[PDB]
Amino acid sequence: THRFVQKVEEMVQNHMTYSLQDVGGDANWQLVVEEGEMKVYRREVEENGIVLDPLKATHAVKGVTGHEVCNYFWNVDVRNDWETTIENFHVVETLADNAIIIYQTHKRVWPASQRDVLYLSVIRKIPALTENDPETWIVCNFSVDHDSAPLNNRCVRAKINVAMICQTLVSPPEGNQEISRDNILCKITYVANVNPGGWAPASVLRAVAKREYPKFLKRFTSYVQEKTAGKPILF
Ligand SMILES: CCCCCCCCCCCCC/C=C/[C@@H](O)[C@H](CO)NC(=O)CCCCCCCCCCCCCCC
Repeated sequence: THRFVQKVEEMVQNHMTYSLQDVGGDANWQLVVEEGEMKVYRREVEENGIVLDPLKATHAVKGVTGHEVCNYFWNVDVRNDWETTIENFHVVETLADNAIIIYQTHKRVWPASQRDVLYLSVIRKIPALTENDPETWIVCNFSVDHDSAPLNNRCVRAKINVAMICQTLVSPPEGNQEISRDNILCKITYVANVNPGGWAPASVLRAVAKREYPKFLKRFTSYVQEKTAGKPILF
């Protein structure tokens, strides 16, 4: 019932419609890196000189659930334990138990101006048709406007639409036995569409993205694996 409910539903449903489509067999999409179960793809797109390069990654992370992965991705209290591209951030507003607006500044990359971002971050469970099947969990981070964080002259305001979409697969054990983490897999689709908000040199931006996206996916998924080990499974 907060004011962004309609916008949230739009962004989430657009991800469920378009962000899970195949890119492995798409000629416009290029494999950047493959390491283990992680695959990172990019489509090279510049629009009026501005590098927009859609990014899509997939991963399959043993021993964690989608609910767990999304909780850790969304929870600002653990953000600094895994995120390495930020200088500073704060929660601007709490909209609901599952939705917040965050302001953050990113590490500066020479020669371009420092970027900042202002986004709504929402975590949502998408039920299957019935409880016979696993729900999908999604975290969506998308730029919004807010009076407490106006455009400023110190940073260029980037515009983002990012999603982490998690499906959980279980190999059920025999008879009356308990489910172990060894028999759960979380399939992650991560999509980032970032508009740098103003001019930036293409070669510079592209090398940083190519480095930072897989670094993040490896570091973040390992972090969740580490922190959930020995804890009861949260489905
Ligand atoms: C040490 C170099 C770092 C430079 C970082 C400058 C990027 C500024 C543009 C805004 C990027 C928004 C990233 C999305 C963040 C949130 O959803 C979330 C929680 O923070 N983290 C990720 O999704 C994890 C996202 C991982 C970020 C990958 C890096 C993106 C590179 C894109 C190229 C822009 C370069 C900036 C212009 C010079």
